[PDB]
Amino acid sequence: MAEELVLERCDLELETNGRDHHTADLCREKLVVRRGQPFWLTLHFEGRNYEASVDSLTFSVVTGPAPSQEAGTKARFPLRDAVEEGDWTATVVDQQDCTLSLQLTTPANAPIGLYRLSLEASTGYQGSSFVLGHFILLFNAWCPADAVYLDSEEERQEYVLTQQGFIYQGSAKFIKNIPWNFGQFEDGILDICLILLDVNPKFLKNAGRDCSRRSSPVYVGRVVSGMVNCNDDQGVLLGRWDNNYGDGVSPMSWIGSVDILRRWKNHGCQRVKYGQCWVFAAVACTVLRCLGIPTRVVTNYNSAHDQNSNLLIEYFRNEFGEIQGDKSEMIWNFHCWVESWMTRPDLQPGYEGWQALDPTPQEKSEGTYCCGPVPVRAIKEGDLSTKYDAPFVFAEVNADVVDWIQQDDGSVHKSINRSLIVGLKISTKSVGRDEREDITHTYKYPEGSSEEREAFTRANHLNTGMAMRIRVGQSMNMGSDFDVFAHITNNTAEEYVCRLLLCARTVSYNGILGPECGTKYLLNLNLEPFSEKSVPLCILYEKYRDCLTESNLIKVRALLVEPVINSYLLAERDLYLENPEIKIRILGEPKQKRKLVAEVSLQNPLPVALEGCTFTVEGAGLTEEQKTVEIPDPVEAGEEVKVRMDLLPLHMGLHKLVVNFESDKLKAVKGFRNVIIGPAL
Ligand SMILES: Nc1nc2c(ncn2[C@@H]2O[C@H](COP(=O)(O)OP(=O)(O)OP(=O)(O)O)[C@@H](O)[C@H]2O)c(=O)[nH]1
Repeated sequence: MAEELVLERCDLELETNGRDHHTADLCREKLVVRRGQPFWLTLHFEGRNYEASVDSLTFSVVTGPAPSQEAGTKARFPLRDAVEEGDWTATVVDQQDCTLSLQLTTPANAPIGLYRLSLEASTGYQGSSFVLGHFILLFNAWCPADAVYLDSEEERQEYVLTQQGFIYQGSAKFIKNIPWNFGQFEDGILDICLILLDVNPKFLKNAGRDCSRRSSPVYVGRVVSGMVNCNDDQGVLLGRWDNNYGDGVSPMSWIGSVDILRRWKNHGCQRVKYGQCWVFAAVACTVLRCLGIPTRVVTNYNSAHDQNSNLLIEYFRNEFGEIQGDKSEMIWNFHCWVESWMTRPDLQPGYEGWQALDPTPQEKSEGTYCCGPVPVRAIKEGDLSTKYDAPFVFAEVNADVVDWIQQDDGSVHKSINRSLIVGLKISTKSVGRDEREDITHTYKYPEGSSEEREAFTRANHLNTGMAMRIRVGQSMNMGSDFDVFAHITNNTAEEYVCRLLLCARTVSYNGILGPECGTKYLLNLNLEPFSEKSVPLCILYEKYRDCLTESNLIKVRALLVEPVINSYLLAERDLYLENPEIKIRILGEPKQKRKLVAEVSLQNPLPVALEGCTFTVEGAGLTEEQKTVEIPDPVEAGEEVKVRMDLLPLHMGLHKLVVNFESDKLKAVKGFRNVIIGPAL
C-alpha cells in the first residue's frame, strides 16, 4: 500500500533557465523560455521521493482560452527515462533526497504565449492533480529547428537581445542616427505584448484559431504590424502629420518604445497620441524582439511611399519648378519599416531570411493597410508575385520619377533631373557596433547591371551638356543663417543666357512642403563656355523658424532654363539643420545596484531665449523609469542648460542612455551615451 505523492513546492529554476534560454532579464516573477529547447524543473516532495515502480506522472500544458491538442495549444505527455518521440517531453535528469530534477522540452514550432503547466500524479489507483505554475514560451533564434533560427550569435544578440539602437533620419546627403530605447525586456513589456496579441482582431474573431496560429513568425509579425497603427479602436499609436502635436507627445519627442506601450496599456489600450512611421517601426521592433523574432528597423531615403505601388510617378510643375498637383503624393525624404528573420514555408523554397514589414498604413486597392511580410530577396529579384505586398515594397525602392514643366501652349516639357533617385542609402544599425550598415544592396542590384535588367523584366518594370546640383558649403546648424548654392556646369563650347529659379522651403520628413524660406530669381544668367557658376541662396533663421518641423529639413529647388533649345534642368536637395550637441557626463563608478549620476547639458544655438526647457532620460538597464527634469528659468541666447539626473542601474553590461531635450523654440534634441555597468561586488 503506497502513500500518495505530495508536492511541497515546485521550483521553475528561473536563474538557470533564464541564463540558458537568454531570457534572464525577462525572468522576474514568472518563467520565460524559448521553444525547441529543454528547461529545468525541480519538484519537491514531503515524506517520499518519486517511485518509478509505484508512481505515475503525466504533465499537461495549455495556452489558449480554448486549448486543443489538434490546434497545438494543449499537450499531455508522461514522465520518462530517456527523451521520447514526441513534441512535448518530460524526463528525469536527477533524483536526490525528496527532490526530482526534470527537463521539459517543447516543440520548435510550439505556439508562443503564456502556458499553464499541470501535473497529474497517480499513485496506486488514487489520482491527484496540481498546477505547478505558468511559463511564457517565445520564439527561439538559438534553436536550429525553429523557423527564426540565426546561425550567428552576434546577430542573435543584436536582433533579439539588444535593447537600444539607432533609427536613421535626416537626409540621404546627411544621414542622422537617432538613439532609441527599444526596452523589450523592461518591466511589464512582455505582458503588454501578450495583451497586444490577445486584443488583436483575429483573436476577437476566433481566439482558439489565433492562439494556434501563433506558432508562425509570419502570423505573429503580421498581427503585430497591424496592431501598431492600422488597427482602429485597439491600435497602439495614432498618427498625426500636420505639425500640431500640442495635445499629445510629438512623434519626434519619443526616445523609446517603452513609454508608448505603457501609456497604451495603462489607458485601456487607447491609441497613444502621435507617432509617425519610424515610431511605428520602433514599437513593432520592440514587440517582435520581446517575442523572440529577430527584427531590425530599416530606413529608406527618397522613399516612394503611398503611391499605390505606381512605378512611374509624374509631377507637373510651373515656370518656377513648383509642383502644381494638389492630387499628387510627394516622395518621402525617408520612410521606415522593419525586417524580421524567418523561414517562409508558405512560399516557394529559397525565400527564407529577412522579411520586410511596413507597419505604416498605405493606400491600396481595397483600402489603407500595412504591407505584410515580403522576402527582401524577392523584392531584389523583382519577383512581385511573392506573397504579402511585394509590389508596394518594390515601388518603395524602385519607382521612377518624371518631372514636367508646363508650357504656355498647355503642353509639358520633360526636364532633366539627376539629383533624385528613389531608394537611397537604405540603412540599419550594424551588428554589435554603433556604426551604420548600408543594406541597399540587399534590396536592389547595381544599376545598369545584368541582374538589374533581369529583375526588372520579371517585375515588368523596364523604364544639353549642362548639369546642375545643389551644394552646401559645410554643415549648417539649426538657429543660424547659412548659404546654399546652385552649381551649374557648362562643359560645352556654347555660351548660354538662362533662367535660374531658386526656392527654399521648409518641408516635413514625409514631403509636405511649407512656405518658402528663401528665393532668388535670375532671368538673364550668363553661363560661359567650358565653365562653372555658383549662385548663392541665403537661408535665414528668421525665415525658416516659424514653419520648420522637428525633422529640421529644408528643401532647396533649382530650375535652370535654356530658352534657345527650351531645355529644363532640375536640381533638388534636402538639408538637415544640425541640432546642438547634448553633452553627457557620467559621475561615480558605474556599478550594478549603485547610484549613478548623469549630467546633461547643451548650449542654446538660437538668437532668442529658450523657455520650458526639459530634459528626459531613458535607458533599459540604467533606469527603471523614465526621468524628467524641468528648468524653471529661461535659457538666454548664449547660455548653457545643465542638469543632473540620478540613476540606479539594475543590470550589468553595456546599456545606452538616451536623452531628449524639449523647449518652446528648440524641440526634440537628441543625445546618447554608452554606459557599461560593472559587477556590484
Ligand atoms: N548639417 C548638414 N551638413 C551637411 C548637409 N549636407 C552636407 N553636409 C556637410 O557639409 C559638407 C558638404 O558635403 P557635401 O554636401 O557632400 O558636398 P557639397 O558641399 O554639397 O558639394 P559637392 O560635394 O560638390 O556636392 C560635408 O561636411 C557634409 O558632411 C546637410 O544637409 N546638413
